[PDB]
Amino acid sequence: PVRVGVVGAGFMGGVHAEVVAAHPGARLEAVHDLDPAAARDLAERFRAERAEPSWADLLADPAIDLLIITTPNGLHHRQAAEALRAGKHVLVEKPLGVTPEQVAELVELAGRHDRVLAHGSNFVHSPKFVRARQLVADTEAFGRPHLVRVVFRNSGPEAAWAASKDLAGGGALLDLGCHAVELCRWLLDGADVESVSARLQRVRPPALEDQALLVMEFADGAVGQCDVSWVTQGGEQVTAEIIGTKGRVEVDLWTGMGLRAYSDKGYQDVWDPEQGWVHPEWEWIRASGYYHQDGTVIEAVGQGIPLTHGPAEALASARVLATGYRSHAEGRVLRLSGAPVG
Amino acid sequence: PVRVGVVGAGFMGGVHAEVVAAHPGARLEAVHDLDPAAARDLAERFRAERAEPSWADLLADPAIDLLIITTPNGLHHRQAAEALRAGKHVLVEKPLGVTPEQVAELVELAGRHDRVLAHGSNFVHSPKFVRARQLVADTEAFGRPHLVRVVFRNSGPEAAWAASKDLAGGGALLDLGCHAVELCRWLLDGADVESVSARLQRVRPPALEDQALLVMEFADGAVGQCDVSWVTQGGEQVTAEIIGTKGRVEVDLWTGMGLRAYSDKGYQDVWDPEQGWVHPEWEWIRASGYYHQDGTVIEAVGQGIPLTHGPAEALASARVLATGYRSHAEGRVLRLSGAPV
Amino acid sequence: PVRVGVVGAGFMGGVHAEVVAAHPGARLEAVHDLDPAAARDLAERFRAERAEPSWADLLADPAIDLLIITTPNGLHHRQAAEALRAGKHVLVEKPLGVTPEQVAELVELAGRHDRVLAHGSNFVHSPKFVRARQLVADTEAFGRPHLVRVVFRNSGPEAAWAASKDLAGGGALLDLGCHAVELCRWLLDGADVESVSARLQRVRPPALEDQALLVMEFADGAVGQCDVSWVTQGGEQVTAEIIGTKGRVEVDLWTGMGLRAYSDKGYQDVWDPEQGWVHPEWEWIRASGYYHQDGTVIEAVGQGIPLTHGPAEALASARVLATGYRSHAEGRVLRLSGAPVG
Amino acid sequence: PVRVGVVGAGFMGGVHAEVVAAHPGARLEAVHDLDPAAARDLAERFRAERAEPSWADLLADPAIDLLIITTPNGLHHRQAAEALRAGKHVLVEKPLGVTPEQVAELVELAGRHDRVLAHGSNFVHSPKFVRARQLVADTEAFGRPHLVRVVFRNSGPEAAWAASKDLAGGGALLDLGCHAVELCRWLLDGADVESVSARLQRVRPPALEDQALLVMEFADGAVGQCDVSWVTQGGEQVTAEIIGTKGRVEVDLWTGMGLRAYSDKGYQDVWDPEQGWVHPEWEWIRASGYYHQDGTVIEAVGQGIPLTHGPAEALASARVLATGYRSHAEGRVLRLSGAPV
Ligand SMILES: NC(=O)C1=CN([C@@H]2O[C@H](COP(=O)(O)OP(=O)(O)OC[C@H]3O[C@@H](n4cnc5c(N)ncnc54)[C@H](O)[C@@H]3O)[C@@H](O)[C@H]2O)C=CC1
Ligand SMILES: NC(=O)C1=CN([C@@H]2O[C@H](COP(=O)(O)OP(=O)(O)OC[C@H]3O[C@@H](n4cnc5c(N)ncnc54)[C@H](O)[C@@H]3O)[C@@H](O)[C@H]2O)C=CC1
Ligand SMILES: NC(=O)C1=CN([C@@H]2O[C@H](COP(=O)(O)OP(=O)(O)OC[C@H]3O[C@@H](n4cnc5c(N)ncnc54)[C@H](O)[C@@H]3O)[C@@H](O)[C@H]2O)C=CC1
Ligand SMILES: NC(=O)C1=CN([C@@H]2O[C@H](COP(=O)(O)OP(=O)(O)OC[C@H]3O[C@@H](n4cnc5c(N)ncnc54)[C@H](O)[C@@H]3O)[C@@H](O)[C@H]2O)C=CC1
Ligand SMILES: NC[C@H]1O[C@H](O[C@H]2[C@H](O)[C@@H](O[C@H]3O[C@H](CO)[C@@H](O)[C@H](O)[C@H]3O)[C@H](N)C[C@@H]2N)[C@H](O)[C@@H](O)[C@@H]1O
Ligand SMILES: NC[C@H]1O[C@H](O[C@H]2[C@H](O)[C@@H](O[C@H]3O[C@H](CO)[C@@H](O)[C@H](O)[C@H]3O)[C@H](N)C[C@@H]2N)[C@H](O)[C@@H](O)[C@@H]1O
Repeated sequence: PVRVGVVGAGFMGGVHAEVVAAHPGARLEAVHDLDPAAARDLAERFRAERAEPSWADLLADPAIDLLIITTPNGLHHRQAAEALRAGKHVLVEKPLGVTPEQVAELVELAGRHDRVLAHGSNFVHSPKFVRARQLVADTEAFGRPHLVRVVFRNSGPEAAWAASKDLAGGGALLDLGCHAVELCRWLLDGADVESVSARLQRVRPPALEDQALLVMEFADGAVGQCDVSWVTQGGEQVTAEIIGTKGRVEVDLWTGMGLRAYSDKGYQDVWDPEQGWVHPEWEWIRASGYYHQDGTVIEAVGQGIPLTHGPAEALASARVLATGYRSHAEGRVLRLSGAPVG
Repeated sequence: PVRVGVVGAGFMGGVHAEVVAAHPGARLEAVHDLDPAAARDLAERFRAERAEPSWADLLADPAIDLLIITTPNGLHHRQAAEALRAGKHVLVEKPLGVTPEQVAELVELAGRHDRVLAHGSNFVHSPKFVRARQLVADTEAFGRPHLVRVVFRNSGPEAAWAASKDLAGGGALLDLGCHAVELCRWLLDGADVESVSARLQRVRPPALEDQALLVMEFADGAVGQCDVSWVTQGGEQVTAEIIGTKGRVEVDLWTGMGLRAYSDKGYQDVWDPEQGWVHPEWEWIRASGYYHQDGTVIEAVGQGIPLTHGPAEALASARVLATGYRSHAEGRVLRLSGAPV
Repeated sequence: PVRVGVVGAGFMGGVHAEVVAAHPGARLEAVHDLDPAAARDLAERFRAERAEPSWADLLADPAIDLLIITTPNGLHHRQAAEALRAGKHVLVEKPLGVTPEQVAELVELAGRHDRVLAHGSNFVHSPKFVRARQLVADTEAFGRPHLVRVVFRNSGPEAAWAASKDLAGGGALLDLGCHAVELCRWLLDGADVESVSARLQRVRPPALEDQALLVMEFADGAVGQCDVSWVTQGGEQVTAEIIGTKGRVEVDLWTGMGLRAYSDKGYQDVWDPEQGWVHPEWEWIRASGYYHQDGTVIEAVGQGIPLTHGPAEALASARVLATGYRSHAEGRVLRLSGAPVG
Repeated sequence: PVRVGVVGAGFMGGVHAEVVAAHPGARLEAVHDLDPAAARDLAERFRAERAEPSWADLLADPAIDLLIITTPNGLHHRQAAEALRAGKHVLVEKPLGVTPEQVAELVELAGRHDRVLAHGSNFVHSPKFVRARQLVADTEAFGRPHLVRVVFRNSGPEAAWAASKDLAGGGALLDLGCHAVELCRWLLDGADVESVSARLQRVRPPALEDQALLVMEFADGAVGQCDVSWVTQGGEQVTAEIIGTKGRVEVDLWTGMGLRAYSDKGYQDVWDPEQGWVHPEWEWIRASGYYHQDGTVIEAVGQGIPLTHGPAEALASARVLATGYRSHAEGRVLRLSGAPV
């Protein structure tokens, strides 16, 4: 029975605490936050064994097998390292690190300490994204993939820390692009990136990028687009399309739930937009891949089943983003090494 | 740990076998079919303790707690009765019985032997339908519901038994209408039916009805339509809509998965239509309510949690359909008692 | 050059005045209203030769060839009769009459006076509805039609006269059902109705019906549903579906324009709903059939081209509705004669 | 009454012949093709005064006011120049020329002979695109536009000339991108392009580009994407999206007609895909802007109303594409001048 600690009792600590509490092979043992009242509230809401106010004590406790780190991006590296050095398995929310060297250091650490290190690429475990991938891999029907495009857009993160470079490590390219890049590479069966090209925008007034376009060229000829935004009103969008020589596949997460509703006022449990025509969500957590993700991690820890989607995939995506940031700066298409293609 | 037997190893025996194998609080203990090879196929597919070729032996086995009956409609009554008499809890695929009196007999019989009896109204446990019901029940936004329409259409059941009245008990109204009626009533929080009106069609050549429209009037003023069909090409359709004084809600099961795909050939695990633009399914079983339904039944048996959706609801729907059949015959709007309005 | 008079300078007088002013084979000659200022305003907005304040003078004027009657339903019969007796051709907005006998009287009148009588069934001239009909008539692909359903729903007519039985002649079944019935019969190539069954509701508090369902059985075996409503919020809906032994055809007028837009505030030229996700309209008048309709009528008058969709179709639909009203009262399925089927 | 000659009696000569025949202020006077039988087919189809087998005779005929040029891209320049020199007004299908200098030469040449020169940017006259532009321009609701994306994809041009560089002048970027670029600029009210960046692909075997992505940066901060493809099965796609600080607008031409149909066979007048679920078209020609475009040109010629969308816009787009081609070669983001950013 895998004894789990949640580190950061905010929004994603809550999502993970829910899926942990529901999983028969695990126990929600502890919740820790710098804000001890936020840890207590979440420990209560999901019936955790306890609130643990001390990081040091949490790490020394031999009753904890796995920590889930849901703190602000810029803390991920230090927290995960300390955790792995203390002997704990770790699931870290994306971004696993804020630079490829941060990520590489964690992977090497996890290997040295013989620990499972997993990162929070949940969409890659979304049942509807899994399906879409089988369809593209059905060569008879789809043929050879030549385009993949993944779009993540919303009206921007609300938490104050996501506005500072030291706490967030980057703007929209890092926050949403990490996911878009992973989904492109993974929809094409782990395709190798040969070049990266990107351009960033600052749409909101005075500074982190709040919208970006990043494009990858892959070994086989295919081209991937990642189009991400913190400045799109009207409801979060997560879509993908893949186009091959013979077929097409389209995926829609938030307006492909098969529910529509209309009201003047606004429905009680309905997000944003509030009023008028909306697309209410059912089982958003599962549809988004969190149950399957966390389940994989609980199994990897509980019985050394290797992860299907490892942290090496986080290194590859970190390299892509870092190169995207450079491509924007230099206004050219770059190899992952940083060299210009020409 | 609830020990489960599946009776009828065809399409729905397969669906229930999968959800049973996946449920931690249960064990797929046996599979039985008149065709012992089909039972063995399925027992293997889902790692059942055994294939049980003998109905008698299956019923006497004190290791089974619950049977799930996925045989042709006309057998449901006898099989469920024998099962309850043998001390087993029972989940019966819809229709629970072929007439209200068959259903009432089983409920009473389950009472006598102190057994859980459940019926396979899966859509009422569909996470997306549960959500749609909360939105309708959100009075400030939805206002008062005044219309509900549920549409079930497909190109018709392929099995030969579903073409015979003796084995099927009825045509599309009984087959698909039972679901549509339960969803209308349940979307409106168990609304009381005041009248029923229906017309049936025979579209494909010489005979059971192929297509039907059934309309309920409810106590509060709302009207429910159930529009069902065995003669609709182009992919199964399961949709609902609810309209209130202030809102609307629309529910779409099979073309509201957020996946589209195109090919000339046809994709390996994609149903019907085969070719051209299709809407592939993800997690169809869960989306359709089977995991939550069976879960409820496993919990009712395992730890005496009462069912949220009991077999009395199958009685209410059976009465509705029976009155719909009579409405069609007499060409008039009837009370459940059978009297004309 | 067909010289046209518009009678009733309200909403539909405005729609018709627009299409008349645009048509090269016609001239918007006069506009008449009991409210002479409403006639003047419309005469100006569309450059009519004049505002004609006198009905009698309008009818005696030998310079007018065709009157378009866009007054309240309950005036249609008397106005159209007087017009035809005076020697004028007439297009009457639906409902052409409020009972089958009103309609029959007008048809007989039009024949006696050798005049074109047309009624305002515009959807039957909607280019997208025309297409849908060819697809159903493509027997190879569609097979034999066995179901047709037409849905008209909105939040109800705003004009005061539509709330009185004397001025409106009926509630939603008459107002919206007339159109739904015509589209069902016409989508199936003028199919003969054998039985009618209907039920009406009064949803709004205290009285005319504000929602209805009417079902027709046709000669060939097919069944038609007309589902109409004055109590559906969230935007007007006009849809149809047809299902055959081999095929299906679906038509959507107001959410099948291929435009979507989102705003918090509301866009300047956008209807209802105002805010949030909307489906703005482009060329709604043409998409709805009014240009083609009126064009047919202008040609029938201008050069005795017979109407493709005649007033006999209004008699057939009037009979259907009248029988629907009776079916509701008696709670049974009736033949057009009024007899019960049994 | 504007007397019109159509030059090139293939697919677009057919489209323009239909809108010309239907326009009251014009007459379809002649149709000319290298294939005199194709010219005659079309002259008959649309009741043209005559089939004119001779280019020279067509140009000398003082009865023609306007020629519409619907020949292969590489001929546009020579044909339009000869036509303007012969005193005729000219509407040239896109691309107006194959290089910015070809386009600039024609504009200047039209000026010299005091002639209307128009190019076939039809989507910019599409009633639905015109509407989408008003919504974006509605500042209180939309706020400031910061993204525009236009997508044009199909399974590729079938004619052999469109596979040759000499006859086509370029691959998918020139063919489909010209439209996508004009729509981005025009949706943002004639926005000034500050930079261009593009990458091209060759998807189908050995060669002109099959698929491309071109991205503009605009003066105000907004970014435009043009995503074009000859290698997309499953039906032509023409869509756009615009996103502002407060709103979004989405435009869909071919799957936003409000018609769906299913058959196994295929419906008589339905394009591609043939079978299964399709989106049949109604009034495609009007929806695509051809009636309004040609109307504008007929009015410009007939009664000296200036064009709303002039050939200078074809120069701006030609510069963009030429810089996109260079961007792809050099693998960097370029100013229109050709300089790197
Ligand atoms: N996969 C996905 O879809 C999503 C991932 N995320 C990621 O999840 C992570 C957390 O996101 P949320 O929206 O922020 O939560 P958040 O802002 O709601 O809360 C973070 C919590 O961490 C606590 N905290 C801050 N620093 C701490 C420290 N050094 N030690 C212990 N506790 C600390 C705060 O008091 C707060 O309770 C982020 O890294 C973000 O990238 C966020 C949303 C969705
Ligand atoms: N909830 C839902 O959505 C659906 C429910 N159903 C229902 O499920 C039930 C089974 O339908 P399907 O699985 O489609 O049928 P099926 O034809 O796929 O299989 C029925 C099986 O029962 C076997 N059988 C026949 N007589 C038997 C006997 N005396 N004892 C044991 N087995 C016998 C047959 O050999 C066959 O394998 C029906 O009552 C039907 O109404 C069917 C489809 C969908
Ligand atoms: N085909 C279609 O889609 C539609 C048809 N309609 C129909 O069009 C007709 C008119 O509808 P609108 O919404 O009402 O216009 P409305 O209410 O806006 O105006 C009617 C006009 O008639 C004038 N008027 C009333 N009685 C008159 C009389 N005896 N003589 C001269 N003028 C008179 C009024 O002052 C007013 O200006 C109705 O019959 C309705 O059924 C209405 C909307 C859409
Ligand atoms: N606006 C739009 O949406 C579209 C525009 N186009 C454009 O329209 C133009 C024509 O394309 P399509 O009609 O698809 O071509 P097509 O291949 O259908 O026909 C072109 C015709 O020109 C004829 N021709 C060849 N050389 C000639 C000459 N020297 N003199 C006279 N005629 C000659 C050919 O025989 C052929 O009939 C192209 O410039 C293309 O870029 C094409 C498709 C869509
Ligand atoms: N206004 C709608 C929602 O906006 C925030 O939450 C969304 C999350 O932000 C969203 O995640 C995306 O957005 C976050 C902010 O950009 C990213 O840090 C994250 O990587 C991405 O998947 C989840 N998949 C869906 C959540 N509902 C907000 O935190 C929620 O409380 C709220 O329900
Ligand atoms: N709130 C949206 C609209 O509601 C009314 O107008 C609609 C009209 O009412 C609508 O017609 C339907 O509704 C009318 C009212 O029920 C019926 O009398 C008519 O037979 C039917 O086609 C038109 N086809 C489309 C019009 N936009 C209203 O008159 C308009 O000014 C307004 O644009």
